[PDB]
Amino acid sequence: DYLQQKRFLATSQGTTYVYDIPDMFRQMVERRWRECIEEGSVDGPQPDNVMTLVELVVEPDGERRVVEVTRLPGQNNVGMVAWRLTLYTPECPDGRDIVLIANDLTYYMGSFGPQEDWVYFKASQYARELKIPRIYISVNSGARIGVAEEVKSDFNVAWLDAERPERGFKYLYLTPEVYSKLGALGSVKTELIEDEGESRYRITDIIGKEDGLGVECLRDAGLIAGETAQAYEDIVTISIVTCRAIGIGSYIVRLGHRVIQVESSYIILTGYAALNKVLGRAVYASNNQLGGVQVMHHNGVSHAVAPSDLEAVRTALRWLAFVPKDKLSTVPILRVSDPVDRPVEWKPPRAAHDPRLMLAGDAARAGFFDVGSFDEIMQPWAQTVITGRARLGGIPVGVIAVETRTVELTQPADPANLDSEAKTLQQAGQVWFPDSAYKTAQAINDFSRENLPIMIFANWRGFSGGQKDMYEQILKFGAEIVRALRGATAPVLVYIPPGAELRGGAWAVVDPSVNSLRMEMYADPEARGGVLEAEGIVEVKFKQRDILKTMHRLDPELLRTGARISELKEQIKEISKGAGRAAETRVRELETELLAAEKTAKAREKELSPIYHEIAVQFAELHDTAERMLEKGCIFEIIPWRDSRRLFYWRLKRLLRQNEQERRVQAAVKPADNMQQGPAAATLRRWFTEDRGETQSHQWEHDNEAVCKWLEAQAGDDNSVLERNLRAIHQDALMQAVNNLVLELTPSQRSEFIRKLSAL
Amino acid sequence: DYLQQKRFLATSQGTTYVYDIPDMFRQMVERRWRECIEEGSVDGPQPDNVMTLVELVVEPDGERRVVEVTRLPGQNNVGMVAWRLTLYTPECPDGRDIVLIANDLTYYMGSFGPQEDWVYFKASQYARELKIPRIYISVNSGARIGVAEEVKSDFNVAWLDAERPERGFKYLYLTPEVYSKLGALGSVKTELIEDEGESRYRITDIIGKEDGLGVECLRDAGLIAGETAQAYEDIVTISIVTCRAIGIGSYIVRLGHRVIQVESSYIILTGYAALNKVLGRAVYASNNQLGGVQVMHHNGVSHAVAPSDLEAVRTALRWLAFVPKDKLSTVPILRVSDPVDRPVEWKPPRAAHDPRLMLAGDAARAGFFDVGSFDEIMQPWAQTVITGRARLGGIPVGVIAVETRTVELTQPADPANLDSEAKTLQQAGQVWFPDSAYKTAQAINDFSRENLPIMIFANWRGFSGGQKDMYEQILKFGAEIVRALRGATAPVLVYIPPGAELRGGAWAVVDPSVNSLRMEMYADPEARGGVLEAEGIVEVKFKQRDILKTMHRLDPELLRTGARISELKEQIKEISKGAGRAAETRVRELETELLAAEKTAKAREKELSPIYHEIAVQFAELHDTAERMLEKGCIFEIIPWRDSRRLFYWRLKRLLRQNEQERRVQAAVKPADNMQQGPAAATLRRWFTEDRGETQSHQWEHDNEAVCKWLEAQAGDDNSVLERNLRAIHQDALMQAVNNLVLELTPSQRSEFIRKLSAL
Repeated sequence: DYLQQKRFLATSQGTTYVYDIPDMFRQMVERRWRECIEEGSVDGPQPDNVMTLVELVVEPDGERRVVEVTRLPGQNNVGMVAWRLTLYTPECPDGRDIVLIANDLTYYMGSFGPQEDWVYFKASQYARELKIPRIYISVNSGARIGVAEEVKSDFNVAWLDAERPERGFKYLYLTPEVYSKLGALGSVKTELIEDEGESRYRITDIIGKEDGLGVECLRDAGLIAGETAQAYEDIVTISIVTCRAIGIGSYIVRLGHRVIQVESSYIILTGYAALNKVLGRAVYASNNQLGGVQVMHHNGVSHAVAPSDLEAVRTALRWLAFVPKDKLSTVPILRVSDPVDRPVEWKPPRAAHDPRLMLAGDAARAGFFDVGSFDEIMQPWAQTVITGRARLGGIPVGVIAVETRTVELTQPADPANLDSEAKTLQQAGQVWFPDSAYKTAQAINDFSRENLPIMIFANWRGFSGGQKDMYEQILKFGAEIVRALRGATAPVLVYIPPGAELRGGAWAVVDPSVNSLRMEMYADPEARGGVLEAEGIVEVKFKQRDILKTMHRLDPELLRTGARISELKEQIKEISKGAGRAAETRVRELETELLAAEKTAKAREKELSPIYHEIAVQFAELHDTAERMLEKGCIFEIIPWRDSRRLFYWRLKRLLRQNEQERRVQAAVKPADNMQQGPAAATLRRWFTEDRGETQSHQWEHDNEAVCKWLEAQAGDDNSVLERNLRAIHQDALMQAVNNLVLELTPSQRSEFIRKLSAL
Repeated sequence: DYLQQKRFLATSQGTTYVYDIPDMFRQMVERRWRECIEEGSVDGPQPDNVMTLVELVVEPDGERRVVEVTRLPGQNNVGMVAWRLTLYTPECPDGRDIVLIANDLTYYMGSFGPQEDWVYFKASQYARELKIPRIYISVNSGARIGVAEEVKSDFNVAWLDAERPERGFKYLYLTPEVYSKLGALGSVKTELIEDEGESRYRITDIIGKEDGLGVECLRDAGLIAGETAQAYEDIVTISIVTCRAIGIGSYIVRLGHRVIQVESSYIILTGYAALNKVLGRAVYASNNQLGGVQVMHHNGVSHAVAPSDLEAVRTALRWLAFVPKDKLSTVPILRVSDPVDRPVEWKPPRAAHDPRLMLAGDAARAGFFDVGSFDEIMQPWAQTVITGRARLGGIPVGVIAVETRTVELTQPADPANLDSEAKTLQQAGQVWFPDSAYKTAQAINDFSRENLPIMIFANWRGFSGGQKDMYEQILKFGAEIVRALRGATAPVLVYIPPGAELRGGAWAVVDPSVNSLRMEMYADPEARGGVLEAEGIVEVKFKQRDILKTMHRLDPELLRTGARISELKEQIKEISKGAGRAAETRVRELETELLAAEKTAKAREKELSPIYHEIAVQFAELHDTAERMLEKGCIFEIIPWRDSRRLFYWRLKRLLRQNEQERRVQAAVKPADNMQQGPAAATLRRWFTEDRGETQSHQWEHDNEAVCKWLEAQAGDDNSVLERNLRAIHQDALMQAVNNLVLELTPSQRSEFIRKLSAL
């Protein structure tokens, strides 16, 4: 046979056979080596063996423990196969372990039954307790459906009239000789009824000697769902869909939250035939309408799409290259193929542009990140926000940016409703919508679970606040970004690019004060920020009376006319009296000339309105500049666009090394005190001032290169200041802990403790 | 004055003045006493003082610490007032503390300036560090906007031509004598430019000597947002909106997650005039269209709506009556007014009905919960799922139920788009939709933060799987119920009512195996559950061949006709040969009568098709019953509907006592070992078997009443088994901890420890 029929069935339905899955990983690892050899991320020759596989088999009955074996392919007795893989990758050359779980389409169409479910449970438990990432490939038909067959070949029917069966039947019963066979196995729950002239066993309930018929599959489905949620919280989970995912398997896919879909796949819950039976007419013609690429890639369930299974393996290893090898380690930092001292020569223009060109480049005018390092995940969903992963100097970075072009969104028709039609929606550039805000929160959550540093490029003028968007819950998804930023496990760096604006509640969302431990903000010299735009501040705070006062203060003709009116009023006050009323007549003339004075001082106040309106707008715009943001303390430092790469590289590297040593200091003090981040940073600063001196102690804040090189120097040596002081601090913490717990003891136990431990 | 003008301004705009806010709580507490005296939940007379208020004032400059004072009303220098209130409620008669935060409309329209932000920050920190609930009242105009006024008074312009100002201006500048006055205060960043014949100071930037003008309010707004998110995770937060909530305040409202809205309120992000200025025409005529009750109560941001501020205070204290007084205490259990031994006489019918009637009653045929205890929160949003709070025997319970009637949903028109029209959508009864699933997840989260027991009434046939609901992210909101059930902090009891079905992936969502520590499942005798409905299992697993085999096995005419065809086949086999071919003539007649035999055995197989289809449907329906679910282990016990109240009361009380004593056992061991729930329950069972006996040890599982009375008996006495063994295990844990932390020490340090203890 040599596994030919299983391969034929899997290839005919469109799936790589399960025991041919690991070798694909091997090939892609080899390809990465060759590409890195062309780029210079690694320089060594490719190793002879790049993958070592050990198969995990669960014990059947004792305690269902996981036993690692090496055996020939094709010997499975259940519907999933799991391996542990050691991969010798360019980013991790010594070794790196993952756990791979895959279904079997040759075994009952990949259905979910209990013995299949315990394999997933124990493999995900193994991946969680070893803290290594998990990759699941889904080829499934859903939960297992079954009908008991020993009763099916033996049940009898109680008729109203035996001559005419078409009228109806009363109950389903078993004869006594059938019950003599089936009574021991516990397949039926029955009642002894003497109807007509014979003893009959009326079937009340049907049970099976076999398992997997009914709700016992759905009991372990919730076990998989809870374990997949727990694995999402505790490790990095990647899911691949190749042919189909029906029902509960789809939920496991969404409980992975990182989904790669082949172009011929579908992720559905209810099949199209059942929906046409419910709706009564042939509404749907395929399951690709319900759950294909054009639905799941455009709503955000499927992150990336791949043409084949091998390309999906390549995308999975690309995503795995960014994350650390386990939860106790630092992110994989490659070598510097692209110089960090190079200029960033693609400047973001004021007009509408493509933000991916400022991150990658346009075959000249090189951009921010490394050449070719950029990978974006949810492209056709919520295209206002661009979310992806890249590398800066070899350091993995999560990237969020804002498209400044209008987005046309086509909402397709619903074929269940005849009146429904497709619609075109125009979405503005720099505005969070419900989908864009939910995308941003999802991206921050997914980068926070993998401990990836996030750099956000901030260009927002606010939220959407129209009636349709207020009905579509903009407040909820706006709050989810605040919660996601609050649950950050990595440094977050917000940077305002040239020509970008950060206004309104968007500043309140992305401010460093949401999570002060993990967030910083920087701005370009040509960056604007404020509560409102300039026209709104002119409407609310610099109104018509101020404009007219400005005209009477700075216009020469209005000054001279006002002086004329004042002298006329003095001429009124001096000439109070006036034969009788002889001096009256000139007063009348003066009144007309005073009407020539107040008028034509109104013609100047209407001719000069737009120019002092532009003075108002300029005066409002001078409050929005970067130097006021630096002086008020809202931003940390002003970084130019041309020198952004080097400075952010050294700052990110300094924060990574500093956070690692702060975790070591908090680990050392654990018996005595629960130490926060600030005392740990102060302790490292005190060791820095002890090692260097009081003259060079300012460089802890200013120089981000000297601190990082100092940390990498002091971490290696065991005669260093840092390691010796960590050992001394740990011993003092042990002393304080033992002192407290011996003061908490009783006088009776204390004497036993002293005499037994002084007896030695 | 006696605060008359401030009350006039607040009452004219429609808001209760801030120093009249506490007294309302007083009145409502008094009302509750009278109502409870009529019901019998309390018996004692009403206390003389039911509320004690102490005002919290932040220090201005030293460390911004909270100082508690008692002073005359009307002396605020900031726009927020905060108090700590001791309330002597019927559920908590001894005392109960909350923290109340309220804005001031009389102080700059309730705007958010930095000092107000620090009052909110420090008051919420006080509420979190005392672990007591927080109530906030939102009367706000948003973030504070400002313009520097000295530069506004004294700026000058540089003209292209001074004779004609209308052509344009070059820059905004200051004269030297103005710069001599304003140089020391740091209001301008300028450059010395000699243009024309005079020295000029070209204003590059404008800064203010005052604060609150710009982005610093947006900086402290993120501080409020992060603290409000943290307070949502750590304590219970309730928010009330009375006149308006604009901008960041709205987000704080959503970060409370429990919202009471007055009928004249609005919760908006952008005003109507700004949206009409963007859209260019008069689209909106009010802010009630963007943020009123008809939007927020129908999308789910506003939980409850109240006609006035007094009724909102009543609703807030109603919600506060369910939750415990602090995070270290057990839920308030009132006295038994309605007897727990009464029958539940409103049976849920098979037809479409109102699920509120089985929970409350219909002025006869009393329902499940207490009479009048039911309070539902989100009524007009996602009306498939009914979510609320009630009381069982005095115990607070969170309630989730399923409406079995078709819901008409009216989607209103969008005034921005001219082609938009209103739509009517029909939603089925027993199906999770995106809004219904998101409502269920929100309800489980809000009940889990308050440590309230949840009882779920499970009647679902699955999820919605059409193309429109797949595009509207059904999987995303279906996974959130699994995550919310996984993050449960309280006992969860799922019960299938009579006449209810739990089918498909809904069972996988609400199974006990998602969170086995906190979830249980029970079912009525007349309850159905399965993977699919019976017709689908007939399509998949009882097809045409099995039906025809059943006809040939159980129908008499087919049995006789098959025997006839068999005998004619034997007559074919015997007559092989056949003057020549003399016996061939009977073979033709046999062929005709064999064709007459095979036909009319096909007429019987088409006449009998519907009746054996009903036999197939009945045989499939017999697998879905309750006793199969009990025998397979999926449900815990079968509980009838008439006796559900007593049994669920005693089980819930047993779990509530047992979890508290398990937490005491895990607290006792904590120096030595981190103990899970299972060893704690086993330890309590071993103490139970030690006290009672080896014979009466089954009652730990069967009799909940005996376990309740045993735990409540030995919680009080200090000579009991439980208290003595807790002290013994704590002392042994201390001894083991000291032994281990001495064995981790160095030899030189150990000798100093020995001599310092032996010196005593």
